[PDB]
Amino acid sequence: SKLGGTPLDIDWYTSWYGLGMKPFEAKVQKDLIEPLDPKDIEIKPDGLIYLPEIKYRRILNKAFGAGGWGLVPRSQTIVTSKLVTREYGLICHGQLISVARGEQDYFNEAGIPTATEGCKSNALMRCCKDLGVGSELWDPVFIKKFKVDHCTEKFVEHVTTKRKKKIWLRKDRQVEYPYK
Amino acid sequence: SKLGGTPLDIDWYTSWYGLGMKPFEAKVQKDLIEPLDPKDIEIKPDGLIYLPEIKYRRILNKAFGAGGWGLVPRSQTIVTSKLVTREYGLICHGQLISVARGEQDYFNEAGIPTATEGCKSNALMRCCKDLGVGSELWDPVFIKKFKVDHCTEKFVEHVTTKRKKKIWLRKDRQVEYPYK
Amino acid sequence: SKLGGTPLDIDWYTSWYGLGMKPFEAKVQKDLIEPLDPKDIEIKPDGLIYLPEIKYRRILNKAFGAGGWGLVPRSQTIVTSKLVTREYGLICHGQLISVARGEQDYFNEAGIPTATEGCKSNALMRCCKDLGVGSELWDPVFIKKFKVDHCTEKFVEHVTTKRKKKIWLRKDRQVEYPYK
Amino acid sequence: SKLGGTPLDIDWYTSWYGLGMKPFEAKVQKDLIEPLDPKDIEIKPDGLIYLPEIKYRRILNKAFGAGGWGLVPRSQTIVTSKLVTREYGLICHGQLISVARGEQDYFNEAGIPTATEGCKSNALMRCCKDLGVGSELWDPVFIKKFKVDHCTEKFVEHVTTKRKKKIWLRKDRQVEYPYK
Amino acid sequence: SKLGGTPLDIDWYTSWYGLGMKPFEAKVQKDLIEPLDPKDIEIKPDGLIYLPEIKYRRILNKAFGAGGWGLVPRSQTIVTSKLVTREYGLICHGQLISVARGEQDYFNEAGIPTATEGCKSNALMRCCKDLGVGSELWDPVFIKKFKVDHCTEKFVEHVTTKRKKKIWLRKDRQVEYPYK
Amino acid sequence: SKLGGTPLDIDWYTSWYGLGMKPFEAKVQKDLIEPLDPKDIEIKPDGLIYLPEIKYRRILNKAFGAGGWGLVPRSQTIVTSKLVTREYGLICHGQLISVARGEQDYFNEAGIPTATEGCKSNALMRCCKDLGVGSELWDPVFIKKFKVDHCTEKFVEHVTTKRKKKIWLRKDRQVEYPYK
Repeated sequence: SKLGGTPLDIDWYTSWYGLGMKPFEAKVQKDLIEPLDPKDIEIKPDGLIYLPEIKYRRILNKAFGAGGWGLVPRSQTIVTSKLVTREYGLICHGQLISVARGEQDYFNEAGIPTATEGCKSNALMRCCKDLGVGSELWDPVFIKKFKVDHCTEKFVEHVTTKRKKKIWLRKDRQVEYPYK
Repeated sequence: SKLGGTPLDIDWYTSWYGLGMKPFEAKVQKDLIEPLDPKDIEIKPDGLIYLPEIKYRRILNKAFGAGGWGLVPRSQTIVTSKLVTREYGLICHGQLISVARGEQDYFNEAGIPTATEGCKSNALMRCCKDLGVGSELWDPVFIKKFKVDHCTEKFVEHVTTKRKKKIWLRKDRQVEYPYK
Repeated sequence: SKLGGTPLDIDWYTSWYGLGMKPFEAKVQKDLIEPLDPKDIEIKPDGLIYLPEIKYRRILNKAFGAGGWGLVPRSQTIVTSKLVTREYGLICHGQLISVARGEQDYFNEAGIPTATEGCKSNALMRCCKDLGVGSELWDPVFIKKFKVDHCTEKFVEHVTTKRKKKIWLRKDRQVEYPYK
Repeated sequence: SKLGGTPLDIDWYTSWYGLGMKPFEAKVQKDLIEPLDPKDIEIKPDGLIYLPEIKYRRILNKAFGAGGWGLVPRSQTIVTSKLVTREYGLICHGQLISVARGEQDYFNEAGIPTATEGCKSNALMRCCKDLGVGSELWDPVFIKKFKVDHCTEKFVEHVTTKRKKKIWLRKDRQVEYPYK
Repeated sequence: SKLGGTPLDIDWYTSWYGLGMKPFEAKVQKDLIEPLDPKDIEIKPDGLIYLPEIKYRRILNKAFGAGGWGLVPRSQTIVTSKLVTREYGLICHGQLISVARGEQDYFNEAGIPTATEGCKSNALMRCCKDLGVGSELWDPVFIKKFKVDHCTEKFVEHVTTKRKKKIWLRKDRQVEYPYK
Repeated sequence: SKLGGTPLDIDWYTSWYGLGMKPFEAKVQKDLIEPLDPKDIEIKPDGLIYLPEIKYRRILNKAFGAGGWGLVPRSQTIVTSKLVTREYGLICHGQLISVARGEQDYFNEAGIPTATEGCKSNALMRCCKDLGVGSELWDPVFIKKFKVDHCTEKFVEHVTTKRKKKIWLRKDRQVEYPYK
């Protein structure tokens, strides 16, 4: 309520069926913890590394198969004055695993329809933490090593205010526009 | 009520099924008490050692398997003026184990959506105390020995107020920014 | 009501099932009364010896196994102006044993979320009295002997008021900060 | 009501099941009346001998086994302006034996949470009278003989008022602080 | 109502089951009427002989066994301005025998919690009259003979008013304090 | 109502089951009419002979056995300004026999709790009249003969008013205090 925002077989909207009920079979366990490739790990200019969410979708499709998993809304979409959030639960093999809250930033009104799906992706990115997918992105050892061998730190001219900000970028990518 | 905050098969939201019902089988007991490696134990600058929560998730996945455990909300998310908390219960093998209260600190409004998941991690970190995972982090002998052989104590320039604060840091990591 | 505070299969919240129903099997009786090691018994600076609660959790895990026991809330969390308390019951092998009241001290508002779990630990520490775990900590003979052979009494400079207070400390530990 | 205080399978809170129903088997009768050792009987400075309640718990665990007995609340906790009391019933082998009223003294508000468990111990100490445990503590012959051969009577400087009070103490223990 | 006081399987609180239903077996009859030893019969300074209630508990445990008997409340505890009383019924072998009213004297408010159990003992002392336990204490022949061969009559200095009162005391005990 | 007082399987409080239903077996008839010994018959100073009620309890225990009989309340305890009375029924072998009204004299308020049991004894003394126990105490021939051969008549100094009253006393007992 304190948030400055307003709402916009198995009843998966409210059911808790299968939560931590039985583990999955072997090869699902093997390919859910497959080590992440270094080349497809990106990083914000502010210095935070991440993995594209399409790669999470690809990993989930490889582990469970198409149609073997899905995302279900768990609460009404709450739109704050500067961001949009929603609760999403991850279902795999007819079995609930986790529920997370996804967020997305919008800067104009015409942008809420586009943003309200991005937060969904965010929620999935969060729910996969339960599955162990992309664990190395949250390991400080991996973050430090990756930032010291596969990323560089360069000044850039932030175009909106004509400032010089020291940003992080991969050694093969180029600068993109919130900056230069 | 005194807190300066406001709310934001088996009905796991309120059910107490399986609480302390039967113990788990042998190898779960063995790998739940696997001694923690010294290199992946971090420490605040204020002098409190801890383990990253992703390592708790990894240990839980190794012991129970993916999909064999989960976290369930137990109460409405109570957001105080300077922090966000929520009650979370840990379910493993279709059997409730413990319920804890997780907390997270936020400094801006746009930060409640991000913080409300961090406290979840905190809750898991707390619930694992029942399983015996990471017991050595709460043993004063281990804390003292680890701080005297695998951590050093150095002055740092706290950038916000240009002060010199004596902080704790590991012997291989570098200083990160709430400070220098 | 006189307390200056406000509230914040088997329904274990109110059920009394199994209370003193049948005793446990032999090796549980043997390892529940295993003599406590002298080296891991700590003591306040004020002169009261105790055992870390993580060691109680370890003993309970050794006796009953992971998932074989748990703590259940028994009443609403009552937060007094300077402390937080709650009633907790101990369940082992699907059988209630005892219910105790745990307390914890907090000095700031942001500290109630952290304190409300500590009291839980306290409650467990109390409930284990029924199991006979850590009996020697309440034996005056053991207290006196331990304080005369494994603890020393030294002046310390209490930093807040620059006073000299005679405090108790183990013969190998060092002084920690509420004092020097 | 005249007390200057305020409230703070089988429904054991109100049930009377098993009260005086059948006696226990032989070795329970033997070890419930095991003569108490003289060395572990303490005495107040005012001249009243007693046994530590942890020894009552140890005797109950030896006679019935861990989990074979318990204490159940029988009434709401009534807190008087200078003390806290509650009714507690003792259950052994799924069979009610007795109900007593336990009391505890508190001198500050922050002390009710700590005191409300001590009275519980008191209640147990009282309920064991039905089992015959510690009968010699209520035998005037035993009290007189123990006070004339295993206790001495010495002046002590009561620190609060700098008075000299003649107190009772065992021949091997030392003076503790409500006094010197 | 005229009393200057206020209230503070089988429903034994109100049931009359087994009252005078069948007699007990032989050895119970033998050991319930076992002649009382002369040495453990005490006497008030005012000249009234009695037996300690712990000896009644011991006799009941010897006759019926631990857990074979109990005391049940029969009415609300009525506290008069200078005393506390309550009705208690004695149950043995799942069979009600008698109900009596026990009384206890208190001189301060903090003393009602302690006194409300003493009256219970009194009630038991009274109920045993039905069983024939301690009959000789109510035989004027036994009282007279015991007072003329095993008790003496001596002046004592009653300390509160510095008076000389002629009191009764056993030939081996010493004077206790309501007096000297 | 005219009395200047106020109230203070088989529902034996109101049931009339077994009243005069079948007689008892032979040896009960023999030992219920066993002639009373002359030495244990006492007498008031006013000239009325009686038998101690403990002897009635002993006779009832000898005839029916412990647990084979009991006393049940039949009405609320009516306390008059100078005495206390209550109705009591006698049950033997699960069979009601008679209901009588017992009385007791009290001289102070603190004495109602003690007196309210004495009247019970009185009631039993009365109910035994139905069984024929102590018939000779109500035979004028026995009273006259006993008073002329086993009792004497002597002046005594009644201490309260320093009067000389001619009282009855046995030939071996001594004077007791309502008098000298």
